[PDB]
Amino acid sequence: GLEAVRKRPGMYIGSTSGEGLHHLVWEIVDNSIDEALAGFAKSIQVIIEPDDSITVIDDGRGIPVGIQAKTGRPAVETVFTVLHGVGSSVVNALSTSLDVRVYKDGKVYYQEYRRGAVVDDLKVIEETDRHGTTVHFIPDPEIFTETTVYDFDKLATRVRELAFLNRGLHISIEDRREGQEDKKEYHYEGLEH
Ligand SMILES: CCc1[nH]c2nc(Sc3cncnc3)nc(N3C[C@@H]4[C@@H](N)[C@@H]4C3)c2c1Cl
Repeated sequence: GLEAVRKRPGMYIGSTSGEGLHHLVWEIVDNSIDEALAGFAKSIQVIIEPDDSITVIDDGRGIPVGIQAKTGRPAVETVFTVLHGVGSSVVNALSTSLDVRVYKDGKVYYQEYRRGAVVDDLKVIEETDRHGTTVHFIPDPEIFTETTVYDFDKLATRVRELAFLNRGLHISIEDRREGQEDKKEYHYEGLEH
């Protein structure tokens, strides 16, 4: 299964260089984009955390959390643990750690993985008034041996292009790294313009 992705990352992400490192972001962001396209997500945040980890926050419906009969597992777990808008499990496999929070029906559902492997069963950790999905991942330096350092300008350029191609979407990019903190927010107007 996912062990194949860890051993042949080149076949899954094209490159283990800086290009592959950035590709991980789009593999998550694309799913938030799909949920905006579905009509439910209005805003997406992409955050470069102070340790070069990545958080992606949307206000869509939230990844389905129900047990599926075919697997016996919550749908969200399968998303991240089974090889398949299908790259979520690839990002998981190539990260030292990934955590997902699903905000749905007044509850926050949480699960974490370590180099692709489940830590514990999906758990309600909190109550909430919001809806959406937050994915945070730390790219694996065993995989990304050239660089694990993100390029804010490169991410921002694409985020801007995505805002344009998905006219109406609010999407931001934030850098929380030491001595270079920055945030750019993009929104191209629809018929209200
Ligand atoms: C934060 C990134 C994100 N946001 C999402 N919102 C949603 S909301 C949703 C709710 N109900 C049905 N489909 C999507 N789903 C997701 N997935 C479900 C399945 C897509 N092929 C993978 C990832 C994601 C993902 Cl991954």
